[PDB]
Amino acid sequence: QVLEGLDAVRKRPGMYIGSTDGAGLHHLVWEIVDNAVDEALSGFGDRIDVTINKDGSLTVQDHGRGMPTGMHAMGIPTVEVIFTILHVGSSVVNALSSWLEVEITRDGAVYKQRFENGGKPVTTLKKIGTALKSKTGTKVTFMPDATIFSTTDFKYNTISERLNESAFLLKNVTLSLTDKRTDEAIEFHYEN
Ligand SMILES: Cc1cc(-c2cc(NC(=O)c3ccc(C(=O)O)cc3C)[nH]n2)cc(C(F)(F)F)c1
Repeated sequence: QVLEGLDAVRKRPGMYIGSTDGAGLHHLVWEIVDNAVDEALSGFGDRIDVTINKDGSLTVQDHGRGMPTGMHAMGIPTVEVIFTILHVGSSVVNALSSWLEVEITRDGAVYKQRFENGGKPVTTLKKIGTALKSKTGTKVTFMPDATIFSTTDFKYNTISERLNESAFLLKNVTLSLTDKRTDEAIEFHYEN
């Protein structure tokens, strides 16, 4: 199992997301969302909010345990290792983004790390605020790299159908989609 840097993704994006068109662009969304969905499936968090921001970036927020805020080796945060070393989905999104921010809430603290220009960290994982102890979760916002994708326009209907399906499969978890470009919004939630 050979590890690689993010440059490897940027030179062969098709090998990781299939293509650099609309399909590839939306694969980025699926990778980020599936991380939140996997957490909910494990029983952590009961809503997942997706937002297409007006500047074209996309946000996904869950309310699960929150990614580990501890240190890996050499003072490098565990979360930074996940976002910068290719083994998988998260580092691929980071590599193919002109910028990305991850915000973790847990243990009464809020932490943030920002990456730019293909996943280069411009900050470390720093505490930016506090919260109630009961508050937990992970939020990731990324801007897809326009120098790589032939289109960086997220399609509301495409994402809506995917989130609907993920909601039907998950059960008892609310998934929302909000389009700040057009004010459109919808929510999905299935019982059992
Ligand atoms: C939207 C989003 C959510 C998440 C994420 C990850 C978590 N949780 C874990 O990574 C997790 C939490 C706790 C424990 C533990 O053993 O206590 C383990 C893991 C893997 N929740 N949400 C991760 C990402 C990711 F992968 F960074 F892109 C994106």
